[PDB]
Amino acid sequence: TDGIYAAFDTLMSTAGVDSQIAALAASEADAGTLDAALTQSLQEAQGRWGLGLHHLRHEARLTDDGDIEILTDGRPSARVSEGFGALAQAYAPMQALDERGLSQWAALGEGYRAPGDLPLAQLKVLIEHRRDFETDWSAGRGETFQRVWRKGDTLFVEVARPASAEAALSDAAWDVIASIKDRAFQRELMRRSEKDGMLGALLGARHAGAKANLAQLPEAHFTVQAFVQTLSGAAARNAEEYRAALKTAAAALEEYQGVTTRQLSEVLRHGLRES
Amino acid sequence: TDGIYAAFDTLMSTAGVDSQIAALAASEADAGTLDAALTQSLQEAQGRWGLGLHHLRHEARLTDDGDIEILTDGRPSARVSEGFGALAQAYAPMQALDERGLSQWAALGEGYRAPGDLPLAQLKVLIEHRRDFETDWSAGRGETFQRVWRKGDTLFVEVARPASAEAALSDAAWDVIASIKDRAFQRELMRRSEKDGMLGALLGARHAGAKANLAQLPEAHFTVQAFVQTLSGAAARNAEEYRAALKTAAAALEEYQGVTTRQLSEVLRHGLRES
Repeated sequence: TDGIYAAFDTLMSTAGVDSQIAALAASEADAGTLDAALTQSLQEAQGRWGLGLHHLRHEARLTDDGDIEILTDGRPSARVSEGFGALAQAYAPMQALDERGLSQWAALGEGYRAPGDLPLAQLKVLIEHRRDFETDWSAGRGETFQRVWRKGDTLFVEVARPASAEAALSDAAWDVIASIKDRAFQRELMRRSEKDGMLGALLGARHAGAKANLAQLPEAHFTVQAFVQTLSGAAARNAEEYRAALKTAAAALEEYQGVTTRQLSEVLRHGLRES
Repeated sequence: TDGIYAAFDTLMSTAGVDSQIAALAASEADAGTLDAALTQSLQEAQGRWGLGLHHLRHEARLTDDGDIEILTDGRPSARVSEGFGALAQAYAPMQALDERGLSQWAALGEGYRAPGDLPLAQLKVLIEHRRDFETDWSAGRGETFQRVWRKGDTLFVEVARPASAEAALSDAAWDVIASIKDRAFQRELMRRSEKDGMLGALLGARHAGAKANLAQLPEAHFTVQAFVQTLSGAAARNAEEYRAALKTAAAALEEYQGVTTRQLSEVLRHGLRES
């Protein structure tokens, strides 16, 4: 229960979010301020994780016993103390991914959902008109996927590059593995993988070296998959602003997948005896 | 029971003995020729494997049934078709290795044998005049050890740096695994290692892209631990030559460790795809 703010910060980090809940709390921020930050973080994380739940309202808040409560549409879904896997299980029945790992739910709920591979001439007509609208997924520049919707005064541009948690973890672990120099430690990891796989060898070495059960990785369940760029006012009705926003969104995505993966690699060294 | 020749040659490989027990029967030389070539190669390998059995006659000869027999001092030891491992199990009881992995057998035995800290001046006396002599091990540059003995018209200089075969396999396996950039292949190896371990996953993606194999890695049992340099005739009574033989030995230990580790590494990338 003393790890709950830090566990949360750490869950937000998998999405490139710097929530700073443990810090906020230790500075004696009031509860309203902590709850507003829990919620803004969770919402930002939801735009990156690619679970496909733009149609739900996401909230989080402190409880008296020191826990953090995660809500969807004002209903409790999980508490941070139940663990990161549990939070993933609570979201799973709300999700509907296709085989590309893209959410099949709409973002709007009420409105028109256009084909994602429309002519720009036609998408321009949708963007310049007042009504809310929404576009379905399609491929996009740089081996991405993209869609867009508008809710009132804001245009939401989503770019995704799906990846499973497990695959993104394997990559960070590989990078750690590939850089070990101590020959004795190398030989230890070879043996361990006999029974445990390469992952598993690395994870067992962190626990053994730290002489404790280290905090489970929220990266086993969550990872950066997408970025949502936002536009407002006149710009949210301008087709060239939209096109510029797609490149922005794609560039930010690449950046988040880059540092979050490097940050997982550095955390994975925690506890390693190396030498 | 056919290609027992290819194994031998492959086994000689691990000691950088580039025998040709395949191309010598390909050109159809006689039972005596081959035997000469078989036993020569074996002796040469014993120079480098570092099993510390200088005090035995080592021999290999064709058997009636088209096999290859390894004998030690007249008593058969094992047969090639019986497999790399079984050779090492036969040598095991013949050995006696100290706390550093240096042999505890004298090379001559019935030759008094001088301390490894002999002053050169004194060693020089032994060399130039007169008879058989042996030195116990003593440290040398580069974490090596060294000793020297003469028997009859031939003087032997051994530079040795012990290391487990399995240690040297691990080391080479690691360098390969650390050289892989492809993420798909990396995720492949990881997943593959969940049942098969890091070795195996590597070997396994080898029967895939190599179609076949490189014989139960003889490197799994034998590696370069040493190099013997030899002098004969006048030079074997010259101290200035001895000194140069020591340097040669020392440099060759390095050279043969490199040319064999490369090989093992290329074997280890024998069936994988980096493209």
